[PDB]
Amino acid sequence: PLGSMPGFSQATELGAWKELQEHHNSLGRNIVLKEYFEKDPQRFEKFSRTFANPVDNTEILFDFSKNFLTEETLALLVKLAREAGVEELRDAMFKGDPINFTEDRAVYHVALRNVTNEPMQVNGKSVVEDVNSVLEHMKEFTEQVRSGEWKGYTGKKITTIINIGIGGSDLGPVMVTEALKPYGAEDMTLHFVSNIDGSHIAEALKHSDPETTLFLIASKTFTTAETTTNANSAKKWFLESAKDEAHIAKHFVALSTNEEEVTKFGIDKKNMFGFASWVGGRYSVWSAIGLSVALYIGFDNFHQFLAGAHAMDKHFRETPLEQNIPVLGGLLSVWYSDFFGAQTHLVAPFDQYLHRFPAYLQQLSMESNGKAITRTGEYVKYTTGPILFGEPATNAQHSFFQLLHQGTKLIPSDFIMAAESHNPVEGGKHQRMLASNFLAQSEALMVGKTPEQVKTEGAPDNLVPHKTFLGNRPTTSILAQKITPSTLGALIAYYEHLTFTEGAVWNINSFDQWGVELGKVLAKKIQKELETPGAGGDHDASTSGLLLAFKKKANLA
Amino acid sequence: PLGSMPGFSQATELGAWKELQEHHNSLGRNIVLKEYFEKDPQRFEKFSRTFANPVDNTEILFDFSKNFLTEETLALLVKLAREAGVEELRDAMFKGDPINFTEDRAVYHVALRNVTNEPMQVNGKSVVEDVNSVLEHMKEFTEQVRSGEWKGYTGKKITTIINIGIGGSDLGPVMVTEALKPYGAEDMTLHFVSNIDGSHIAEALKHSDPETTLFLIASKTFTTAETTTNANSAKKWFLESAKDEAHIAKHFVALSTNEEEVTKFGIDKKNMFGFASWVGGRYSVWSAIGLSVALYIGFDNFHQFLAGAHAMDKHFRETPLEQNIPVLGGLLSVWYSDFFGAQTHLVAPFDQYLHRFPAYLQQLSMESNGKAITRTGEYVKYTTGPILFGEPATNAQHSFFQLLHQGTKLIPSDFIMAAESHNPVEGGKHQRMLASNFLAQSEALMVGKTPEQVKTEGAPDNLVPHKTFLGNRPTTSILAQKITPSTLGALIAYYEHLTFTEGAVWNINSFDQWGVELGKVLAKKIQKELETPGAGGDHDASTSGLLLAFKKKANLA
Ligand SMILES: [Cl-]
Ligand SMILES: [Cl-]
Ligand SMILES: [Cl-]
Ligand SMILES: [Cl-]
Ligand code: NA
Ligand code: NA
Ligand code: NA
Ligand code: NA
Ligand code: NA
Ligand code: NA
Ligand code: NA
Ligand code: NA
Repeated sequence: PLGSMPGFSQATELGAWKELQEHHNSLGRNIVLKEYFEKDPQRFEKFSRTFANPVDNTEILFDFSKNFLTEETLALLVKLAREAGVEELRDAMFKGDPINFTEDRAVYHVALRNVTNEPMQVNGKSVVEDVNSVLEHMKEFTEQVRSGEWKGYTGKKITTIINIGIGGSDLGPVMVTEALKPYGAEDMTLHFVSNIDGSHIAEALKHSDPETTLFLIASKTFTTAETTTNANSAKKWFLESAKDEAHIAKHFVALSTNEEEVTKFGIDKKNMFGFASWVGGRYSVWSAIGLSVALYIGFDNFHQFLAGAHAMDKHFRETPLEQNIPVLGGLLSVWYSDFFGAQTHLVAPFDQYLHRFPAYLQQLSMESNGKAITRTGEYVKYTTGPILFGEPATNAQHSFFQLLHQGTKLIPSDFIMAAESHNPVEGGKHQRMLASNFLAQSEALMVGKTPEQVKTEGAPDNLVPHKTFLGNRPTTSILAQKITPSTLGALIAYYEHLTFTEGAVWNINSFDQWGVELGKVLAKKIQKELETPGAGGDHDASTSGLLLAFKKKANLA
Repeated sequence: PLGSMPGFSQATELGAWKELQEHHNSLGRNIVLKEYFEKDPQRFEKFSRTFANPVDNTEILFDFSKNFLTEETLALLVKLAREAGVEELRDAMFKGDPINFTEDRAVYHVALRNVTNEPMQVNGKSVVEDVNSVLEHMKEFTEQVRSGEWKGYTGKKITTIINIGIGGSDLGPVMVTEALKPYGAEDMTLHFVSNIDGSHIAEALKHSDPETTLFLIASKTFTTAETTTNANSAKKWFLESAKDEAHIAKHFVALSTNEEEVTKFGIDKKNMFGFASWVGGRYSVWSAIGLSVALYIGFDNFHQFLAGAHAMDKHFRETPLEQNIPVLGGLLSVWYSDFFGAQTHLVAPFDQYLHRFPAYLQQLSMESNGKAITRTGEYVKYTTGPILFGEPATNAQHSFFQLLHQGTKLIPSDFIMAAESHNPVEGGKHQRMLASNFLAQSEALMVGKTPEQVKTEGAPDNLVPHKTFLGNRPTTSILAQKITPSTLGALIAYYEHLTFTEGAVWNINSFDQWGVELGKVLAKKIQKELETPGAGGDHDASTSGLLLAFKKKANLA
């Protein structure tokens, strides 16, 4: 049950951290990328890494060489990882130890994709059979729905899937079905309802037929406020057509473990797909929460998605730190965040199907590492998780890359592309152009354009500063073969273990989220006040004034 | 033609800036919001502002009182605006002076929505008649398309609109049609194609019929690389069905002024909708670029959208700085950015239809103010535009508000809601819950939760730090009546003039974008290399290694 004291308290107390500060002061802050490339023709070989995807038998190239790194920098960052016990915490997580120390819970999303059925246990009880049982249930169900064997209450094939859930019950399913759309069933329409704002469920239902719509109600407790309200509104709409509550069981399933609330809702207990307490929402697309993915692309493709993550898990678990890809990604984030003062982290996929990949990573990263209390209960003496943001390129280029190239912020940036398109329009011309931007953007950010080059091209002398690009703006480039299910699984797992590495160095809990509870408590209180004539004055003057303005504009007593 | 020397060089040289630094050092950095509210029951009255929308006869409440502001702070920020000549530059912009000093161009998006036909001129020639001529053309065309008078080459009514364009030719149309969807034609499907990635045009065309699809090709020059390629791919698909190039003229129109390239493409010159050089892309949805909006919601609603922006223009132009709403928003951004070190700016609409509003603002803000050269040609001695980001709430709450509440960054935040929903599902329950989160999130971020409150609620003593909320996290709350076309127009114009105010104080050009050109030049070069056997070695070692890896994975010599 109880375990050891943490290995350290504050990251700033580790000797390697102090060495990194001295390294920054003397050298790191003076790194000029184009000078290092001029002087070291082997720089790309030194700081690139290749990951083999054994599922689709391809390779993903991770190029870190346009980052603020020397061989000495890398040595010190790996030293910091060792002093912070990154490998020990990682091994604890894979053993099923309760490394989520504020909730006394294991952290076992890695067990969800344990496709080789390696021994995995929590509390000295294997989890493998239970994980596999749910997956088999998911397989059977998706086969039934996709084949048309599962029929609506009037005997029709299901053609609309409507997922209802918040946060991690929504963002993964959205992003993965969008990313893997070429694998999706041609006759299937998916809606993802998540906001409590009634516009969301309304637009989803407006263009759906109760006779051919299947609802997935995603909530471990089946008492999540927003999801319960959306789920109830969906049921009301359904019954307005189906009338008999017995038909619910053909049109609603539950991604949940609260069998009492599920059956009370009207769902047959045989149609709950459970996921464990040690599955965090932002780490849950691999679990029953992925059922909408398996419905859309088929179970075999979902399993390949799992297996790609598993190949990345193996890389993370077995690779020495110097060559360990997610570990280097995490250490770079610490380096930029805590020694260069970068408050943000850009991720830009040169891939339109991945348009919701940055929003997914934003929850993974910021909800994990937006923390300030160490394992020892102290307030951190250094900044933790960045604001993670992005849009797909080339759209992002035409929106905000102006600031990336000529603004006054250091913005560590990850660019991601597949070498092959699922839609090679016009003899590959679109894809060659996409590729040219992927390659040129990192080049441009690194080399810039000197005032001398600018003037050489004929610029008015007094516009030269406006057209100068300082360069020396770092990037990481990730080149996959093709975005298949397994390659996507490996890419997500990269960012999961990057996020793990950050939190291990910072000595924070990447796996709780106590920071969401105050808003929920205060919202429920205010909701009762909105429902209560004359109430709403027990707040600060701003909240009271807004609440009153709202009551007046919305016609509430 | 030529005008005066700028009023100042570096913002840091203004006396009011120095006073703000002294104010920060002595007082501003010690502001604790909950203490100021405890001591000043009139704080909400002092620092809130009300904007009347005369188009839909409603009021929008702007509450700035949960910001790091005292009466003295406000006095000094307004003083800084006066020393930086914010009103003078604003008046110059409305006069049509060439305030875009690096391109010698006026900045006249305000003329696009000059619905009262006030006198407006550039270079001593009125622009009003030309603006109105295009709008009348837009009106006629949209009436023809929506009524079915405009028919495809087989005589069918147009049911699919496909907009093709990049950056400002895409983001506004997307965000506005999404935001105003309740006003959209029930039988109309819109696709917005922007990425050069062929997946974008492919998915749009997959589910479209050439006989009922109308293309809007949005590009001033009609030689924009990405847009031209997408437009050509669209035409190829069209002709594969229509065969006769003469049918192009019934299915392609141009938002452009290059009549030679447009007709060469096959578009009838009578179907170009022009917009002026003094319309910036990120300020262009008000122009011909808004044609997809007018098609979807009708011209009268588009004109109301214009008129709401016009009401905000009037407020910006006529209101003394102390009560001027966009000016206060801009000054707060400078205050947080340059004196508190905040690198980011969150905008979270509590409104799912506005889900693409943050991405629109991200271009408006970052492409405008991601700049480092003053009007006098010097490199700024202070940070300029933030990274602007966000997602709609409540989704955002479940994604990254953990970091907002308990992370280690100062994140100035704007929350936006309408008091009324277009979709008041379940007797307003969804909307009362949405409202409760809008109100509670700003409350929670301000008041936090002390260790004493935490322990009072029964938390384990050694979890108290993990469940503590420090509070004192500032927000701005914007409460509209309902998101109508005019209210949305006023909200965008708020952010346009906020962005104006920032750049005026920083002494940068909010209206150029020289920072996009290096990526374009280097991409075209690399594109030729990809098309050339044996070429691609003339780069730094990283770009060369990536280019080679790409050629190998993509089967290029
Ligand atoms: Cl080196
Ligand atoms: Cl800190
Ligand atoms: Cl005050
Ligand atoms: Cl700077
Ligand atoms: Na900037
Ligand atoms: Na650059
Ligand atoms: Na010139
Ligand atoms: Na695969
Ligand atoms: Na943080
Ligand atoms: Na808080
Ligand atoms: Na306990
Ligand atoms: Na209106």
